[PDB]
Amino acid sequence: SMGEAPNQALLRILKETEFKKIKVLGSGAFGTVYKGLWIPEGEKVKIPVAIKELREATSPKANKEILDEAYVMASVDNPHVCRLLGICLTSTVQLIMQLMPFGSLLDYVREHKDNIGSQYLLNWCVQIAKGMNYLEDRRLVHRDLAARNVLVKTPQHVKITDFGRAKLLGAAAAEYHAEGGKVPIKWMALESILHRIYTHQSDVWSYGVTVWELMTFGSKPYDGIPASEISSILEKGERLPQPPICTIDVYMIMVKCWMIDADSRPKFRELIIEFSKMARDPQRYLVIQGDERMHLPSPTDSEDMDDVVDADEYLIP
Ligand SMILES: COC1CCN(c2nccc(Nc3cc4n(C(C)C)c(C)cn4n3)n2)CC1
Ligand SMILES: [Cl-]
Ligand SMILES: [Cl-]
Ligand SMILES: [Cl-]
Ligand SMILES: [Cl-]
Repeated sequence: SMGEAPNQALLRILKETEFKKIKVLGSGAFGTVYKGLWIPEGEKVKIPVAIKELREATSPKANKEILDEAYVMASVDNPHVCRLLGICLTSTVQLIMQLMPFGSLLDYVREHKDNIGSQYLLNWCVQIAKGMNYLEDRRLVHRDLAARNVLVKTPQHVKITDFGRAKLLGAAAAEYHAEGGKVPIKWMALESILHRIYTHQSDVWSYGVTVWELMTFGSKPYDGIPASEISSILEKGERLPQPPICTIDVYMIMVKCWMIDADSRPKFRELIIEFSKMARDPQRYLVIQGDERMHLPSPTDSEDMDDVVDADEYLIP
């Protein structure tokens, strides 16, 4: 027998005493994300982390789901994908992840709109396409790509997250079912809404919507339309409108991601190519008032911090 290659990823189990929670970054019914610092055993290193604790969500189903997330996050290794650093098996389990201090890309474009230039937008499109192409190479279909699920390490460096709907293409044929729900309808390809089919090319659709969110500075897709209508809207041939800043060049690429025929949508590798050409001449592809004059940061705050290392530079041997 041989059908798929062995996943030789390492799951690191960390002690409670190696790390400290400093502030809360957010909470839902999934638990609590804390901003923290991880200091590995014997290493003269301080790594800023996000610690996602289940928060006493002692459902055995929720424990299974968050360990499924942990499985995928421990298995990925790419500059544009969030990796898991380790787990801690306290009473409520804790996932230890990299701190992405500027938050989600969605909230970033909403907050910083008047200071984001075309170079940033087009580079973010390249980076998400690189991270999605990596997931495709690993045979992973993400199933929840959206600007909320892209995080910002620096304004110059984004990564995809949220692996709690992700499925391996090659996982028992059952790609006609509501794995993790069937709920992000406004980002979903039509075949996923109607049939529960999911593919790399259905993530291309969601990529198109994600780009549309970036180019509209965080506007809600199909705002005011209930999710019940979306399928019929798409079957009748309507799509999201051309964002004001977008040339027909950029918008036609979005439109191509929303073709009914999945195989006529672009591949992630081609989206990398196309957005990279556009990123060499940004003002030709997005028209933004003030573009010539924009300035986003690169460093951070941080309080004695001499041995701080970012997780991307702390490579496990
Ligand atoms: C929904 O449950 C989790 C939210 C956080 N998520 C995740 N993955 C990898 C790294 C990572 N790092 C991070 C997340 C955040 N936030 C928000 C967005 C909470 C702020 C303000 C700073 N950081 N740093 N987060 C995974 C899913
Ligand atoms: Cl980079
Ligand atoms: Cl709009
Ligand atoms: Cl225009
Ligand atoms: Cl193309």
